[PDB]
Amino acid sequence: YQDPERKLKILLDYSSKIANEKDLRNVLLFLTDLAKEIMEADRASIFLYDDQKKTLWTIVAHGVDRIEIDADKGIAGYVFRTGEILNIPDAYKDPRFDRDIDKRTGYRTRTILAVPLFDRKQNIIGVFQVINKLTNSVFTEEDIELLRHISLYASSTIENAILYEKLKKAHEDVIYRLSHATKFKDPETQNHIIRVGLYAEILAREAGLDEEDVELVKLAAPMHDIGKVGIPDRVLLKPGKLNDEEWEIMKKHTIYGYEILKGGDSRLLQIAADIAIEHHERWDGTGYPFGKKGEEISIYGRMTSISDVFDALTSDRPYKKAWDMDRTVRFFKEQKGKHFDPFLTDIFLKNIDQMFSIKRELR
Amino acid sequence: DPERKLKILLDYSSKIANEKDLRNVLLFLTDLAKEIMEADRASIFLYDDQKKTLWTIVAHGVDRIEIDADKGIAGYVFRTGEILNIPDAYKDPRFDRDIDKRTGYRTRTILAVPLFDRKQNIIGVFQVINKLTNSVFTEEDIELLRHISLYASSTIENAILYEKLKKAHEDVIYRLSHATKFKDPETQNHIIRVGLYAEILAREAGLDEEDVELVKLAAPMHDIGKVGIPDRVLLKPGKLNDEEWEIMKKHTIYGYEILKGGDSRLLQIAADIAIEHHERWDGTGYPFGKKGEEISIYGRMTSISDVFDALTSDRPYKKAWDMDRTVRFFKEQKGKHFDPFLTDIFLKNIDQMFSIKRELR
Ligand SMILES: [Fe+3]
Ligand SMILES: [Fe+3]
Ligand SMILES: [Fe+3]
Ligand SMILES: [Fe+3]
Ligand SMILES: [Fe+3]
Ligand SMILES: [Fe+3]
Repeated sequence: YQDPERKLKILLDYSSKIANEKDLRNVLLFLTDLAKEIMEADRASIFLYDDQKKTLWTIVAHGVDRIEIDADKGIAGYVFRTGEILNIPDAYKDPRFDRDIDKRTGYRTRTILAVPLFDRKQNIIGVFQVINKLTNSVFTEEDIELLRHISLYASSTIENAILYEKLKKAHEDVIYRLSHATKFKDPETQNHIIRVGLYAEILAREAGLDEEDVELVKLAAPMHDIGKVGIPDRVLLKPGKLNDEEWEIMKKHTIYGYEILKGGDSRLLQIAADIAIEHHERWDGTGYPFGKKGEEISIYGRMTSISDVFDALTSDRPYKKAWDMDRTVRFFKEQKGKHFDPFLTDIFLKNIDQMFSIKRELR
Repeated sequence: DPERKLKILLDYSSKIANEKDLRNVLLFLTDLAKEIMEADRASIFLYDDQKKTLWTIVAHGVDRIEIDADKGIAGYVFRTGEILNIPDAYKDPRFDRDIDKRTGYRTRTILAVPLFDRKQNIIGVFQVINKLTNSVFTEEDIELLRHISLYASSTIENAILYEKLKKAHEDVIYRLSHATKFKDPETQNHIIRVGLYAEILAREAGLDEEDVELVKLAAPMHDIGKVGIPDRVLLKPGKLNDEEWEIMKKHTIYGYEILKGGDSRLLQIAADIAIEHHERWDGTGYPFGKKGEEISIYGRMTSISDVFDALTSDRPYKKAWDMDRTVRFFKEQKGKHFDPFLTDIFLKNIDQMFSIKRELR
């Protein structure tokens, strides 16, 4: 006997999967699978409009490229332009249908149902199409209604995924740019600030941290030197090496960074503040500003020390050429359990190729 | 016709996917569940690590209601992770009939299931009440509610993630904007309030809600370029001479240089505000003497909000101006310092500005 709630439970499962999925590619796949099962259709496609190239596009299969579609032509094109629904009982009798794809593969397209996708402001942003009704000779008025509800859900999900990626990007950008507010008085580069978080992301990941903490270290580590904004110019701009009085002030960039960052409530800022105050501490207990030792330094500060020293060593600094991989490796092995956490150093060494790769393509 | 509940689900999940507010997500989910389970009432209880209680919200948008995490039906399900299916609440010893008493309600059937996060921990309880057959929730109803519960878990975890990100993003922008705090007196609350005034101004001038959210977050960064000003200028313990003042004026250009290496709309706007905020509608400002609409609307809105905040704060010998005095100054400056059209909008809403100033001292 059949389950009367079968499709309902199937739809709820798809909706759970989709709500969890941040990648637009897979959202599109899951929406397509959903349509096929709910519409009882053999094939389904989503076409979205590209502002720049002036084309609709679709992904044909799992993992394959964007196929551009002519928005001025065909069935999807009609629906995209007019906002009207096309329900084709026989594709081979509609001059808007192209048989070439059909001609090559042994596939026979019979029925086509295409509806527009609308954004929140009722603009047409694409088309949702289904092909070859399996359990009836034609798509019905009821099928049209159902596909329109699916379209609304698809629209919302697609926009949400895009809005979220826009936010994610803006958040990174802001952290990167503001972290480099020191650019006028300190020579550390914008790419340095980015790369340090990227190396620390690998370390946290390979060290087995939760995906949330991996993401936080990537964004928190770049802020470690923000405290330099409060250092006097006579110290920060001194064209050589510091006296005791001056060095003592320079060290306070850690304390200052902490003061700038600690007033947050977010985990991001609590971790960033700790990194700011910890990143010159040594596994030894011989670092600054407090001589914290071993596990007294949060794992985030320990990961940032390794990443930051790595990136400095692999850049040219006046009087000293950037070190190559081999020397950097020997250095880290020698400083294991001294400057750096011995467990994290091993992880870092084991992933040293990914480190140099980031360094090479982000100059 | 069995497609009825599918169209209902699809309507609710569309609204859920748009919703940025946890409270509203929860209301949608409970309305979804009432319709799909054909039950009269539903509730979602979530756990607060801090207070060690469950909580729930009721409709109309009232306060969070604290619920005892140990005793009760919800309490039982949260602690044990077991499903609870009650045919008659008034015969169950764990039922608290006081909710019925105050509301005029008579609870009959209760079905309550756990909500789990991805990590697999129990984070709450989904409860459905008064199946509309006036009879028991069935094994098939339990099974349906297990699927609804997984969908609720996912959308709730997603909405919480989204709120964490938004809050972290604001925190970052606010804290780093105040990185000037060792060397400049502009306060943390000032930096926040200026975006909040510009947010009301943008809304009331009819910008898209996305742009309104952008101005709230972009305006706060407009003085970041002060970090590039030499100490012999910024910390000079005497009035600046003309040459030093020309250097000080470059904090606009410096802010632009810090911010402009973006691709995001937020940074593109923030960079414009950094470079424009001392420009004057009549073209007599700095650094470039831009005039009227040559100044982006975002820069024009920030100049109004930043001056407002400064007129309404006390300094030694210089008492904050009151509403009447501030209004008069803005009318005088219409078409001079400020965009006449925006000033009108700002003046129509000045009570909202004073309320912000009073709420965040
Ligand atoms: Fe450094
Ligand atoms: Fe440092
Ligand atoms: Fe560094
Ligand atoms: Fe200022
Ligand atoms: Fe300024
Ligand atoms: Fe200001």
